[PDB]
Amino acid sequence: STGSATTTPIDSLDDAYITPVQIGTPAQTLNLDFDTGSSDLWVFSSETTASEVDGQTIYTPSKSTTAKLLSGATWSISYGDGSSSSGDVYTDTVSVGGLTVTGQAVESAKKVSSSFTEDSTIDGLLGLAFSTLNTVSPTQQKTFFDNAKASLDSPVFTADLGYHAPGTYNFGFIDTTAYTGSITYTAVSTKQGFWEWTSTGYAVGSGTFKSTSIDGIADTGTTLLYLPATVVSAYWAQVSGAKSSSSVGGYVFPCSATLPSFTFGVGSARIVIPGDYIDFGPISTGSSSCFGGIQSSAGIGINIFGDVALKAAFVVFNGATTPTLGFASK
Repeated sequence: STGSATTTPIDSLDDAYITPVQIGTPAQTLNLDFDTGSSDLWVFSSETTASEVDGQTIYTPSKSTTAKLLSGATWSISYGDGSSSSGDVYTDTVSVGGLTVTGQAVESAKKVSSSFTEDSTIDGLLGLAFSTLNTVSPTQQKTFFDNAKASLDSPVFTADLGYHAPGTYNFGFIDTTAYTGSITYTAVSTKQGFWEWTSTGYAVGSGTFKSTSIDGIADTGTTLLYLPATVVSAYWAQVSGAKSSSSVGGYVFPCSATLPSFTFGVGSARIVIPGDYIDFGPISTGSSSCFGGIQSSAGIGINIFGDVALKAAFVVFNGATTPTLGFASK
């Protein structure tokens, strides 16, 4: 089997991407944030505290002939941006782009933090990290990908995120028309539950490539690219007027500045992030000061190849017995 679904930016900055997911019988379509940095599929629902629901589409398990309550099960998650959600657990039929999993754990939110409430466009998350990070208790549940794996033509999914445009999540096959050149594959560590890998270095604009190991995770659920402070300083030093602002919370630059590209290494291959991708617009409405798309990971505890990086590539998440990541230009 395979599946193919279009993923769409939630706003003009590519702050996140949403993908329609069919849940239950008859289908209830919710727009979920596919997150390769977490492992819970959770949704706004008929059970979510009413005051915490503001425009999202909710899952109503009582209207689904295939929903089943997982007795006694609870879940609770906290994300790196400090947002959180929690509730109880159903299993139901879940389809993504034509690919159907029966008995998928669908985590129903009883509570969500304000950032979720305030974001009307995201109806929940669908985690695609390794199932070891799933927060369901007393018994951890498997991700959509993990449940689908054995059925897939090939045990893979691919992320083809768009720059200010829609893109594609495919399951079970590699679309050889979706990228230029070849895919370079690189080893993954699952020790922390993430798609963790080691980049082979970076370049700033037309500068020479610096060979250096950068451990990090491929995370579709993070907006920006977070790298060591040394690397990030090297980049912004090449932008006239750029500075790190503690009040704003990161590197900012004159909106009229021309940004250099940023290259990261995948083995002996190179992915180039165009300068434009690194502009996340005014720090506040009407400002001539803009927020940078490359920021320091210092304080996060991990480097994160988020959407700014991933959208410059066609990315293969290879869930074979020994997992790997593949990157191609496109």
